Amino acid sequence: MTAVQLIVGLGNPGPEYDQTRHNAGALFVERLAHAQGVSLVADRKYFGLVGKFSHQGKDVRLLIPTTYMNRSGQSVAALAGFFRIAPDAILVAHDELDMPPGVAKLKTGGGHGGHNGLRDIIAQLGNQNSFHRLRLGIGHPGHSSLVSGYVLGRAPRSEQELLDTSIDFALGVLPEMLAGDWTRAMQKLHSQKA
Repeated sequence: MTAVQLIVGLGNPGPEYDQTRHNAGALFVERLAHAQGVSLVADRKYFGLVGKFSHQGKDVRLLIPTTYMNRSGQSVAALAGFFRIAPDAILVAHDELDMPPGVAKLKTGGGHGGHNGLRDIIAQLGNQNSFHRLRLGIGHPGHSSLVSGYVLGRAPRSEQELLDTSIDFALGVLPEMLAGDWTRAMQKLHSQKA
């Protein structure tokens, strides 16, 4: 129905945060960009790294905000606003605590589930939570108090490997995601085991 025009990968900028769990979405987009031979240009006008490629007569943009996670909306709103991109033409890839490593799922609208990145985006878009999300599982520490230190940590090798597998499964369903066919995108994706 509605073709995706923007794909966002969430994460924190800087060496200190590079390769940490909270940067899954960014990793996804980065892998996507490479696979597509798309260059990510540093553009201060959108507060992040921007990329573009064509698909079916339309321009699809890739974005990795270089703001901190809790101010990512500024980045998204900035680009979506400049190109008049509707919230439902937007896919945001992010880390998901509620699913274990190696699992990736799609979802349309809903809560931010406590993810400060998502929360800012909903807010900045004028309380639009209409957009779709690619949820890349990273696991849960076990307790609410440990969550903050857990997402800013680098996962052991076994876990990073499962995440790598899930991102690969996700790229596998790109055709369907780019087209906006979420029902087929979900069926092919959601029946994949790590």
